[PDB]
Amino acid sequence: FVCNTCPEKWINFQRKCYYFGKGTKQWVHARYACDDMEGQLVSIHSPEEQDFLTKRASHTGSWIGLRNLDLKGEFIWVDGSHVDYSNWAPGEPTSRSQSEDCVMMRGSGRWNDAFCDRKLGAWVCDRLATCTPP
Amino acid sequence: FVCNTCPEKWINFQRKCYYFGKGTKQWVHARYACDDMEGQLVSIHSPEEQDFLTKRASHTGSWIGLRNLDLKGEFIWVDGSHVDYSNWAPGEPTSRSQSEDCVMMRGSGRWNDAFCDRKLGAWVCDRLATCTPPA
Repeated sequence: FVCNTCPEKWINFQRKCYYFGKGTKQWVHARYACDDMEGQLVSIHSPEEQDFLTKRASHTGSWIGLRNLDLKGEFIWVDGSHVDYSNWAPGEPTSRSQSEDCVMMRGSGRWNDAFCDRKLGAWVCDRLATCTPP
Repeated sequence: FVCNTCPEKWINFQRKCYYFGKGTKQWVHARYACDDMEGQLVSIHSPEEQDFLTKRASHTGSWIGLRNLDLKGEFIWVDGSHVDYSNWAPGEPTSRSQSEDCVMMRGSGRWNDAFCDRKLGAWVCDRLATCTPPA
């Protein structure tokens, strides 16, 4: 199984597909937009994945699938994975809320916290690529 | 027999006639509107037919004659024909309904699923052109 097939308008990197969405959304609005396309807000687990994203990232900032929820007590991606790789901007993460912060990706690819009601013009989804039968 | 004759207010393409309706309608409202003009909600079976329609597609969306009834499983055109040609928008069909989904045509000509009770401002009917007897 080679797994590099992505739907129309999505872009492959490794075994995932990515969608670079545009339009003004608060974090959960973006979450729902990804859900509706059978994806999820992007999870980022390596510098090579980040570099792929940075090259294609909106200049005015994008939601990604990371949040710091007080119930978890740490940053967790939408898929439940924990932060291993990080690409925080200088001085980040800086909490906005003490209970519920969302994370955005700047045009530079660097991350910062935001209130989840922040309106951003872009958002990135991911999903698994489909596989070619052997 | 050459078949390119259409009734008043309809437009010929190939061996069919088309009516571009305007006015706010849910899918079955549009279905009935077409029936009442002795046509049916449009079926689309080639890139050339699609191109004809795209050039005339309402910018705010139009009902077409494709529907997924859980009881056939699949999308079927109103005339009973199956999908051979498709022009789904990216990511479509994405089922709206748990049971019965209707299809609309965007201004781009690409199709998307919708709840059948969505109100759209346009709809397209077709019928067969009548034929000139051999001379």
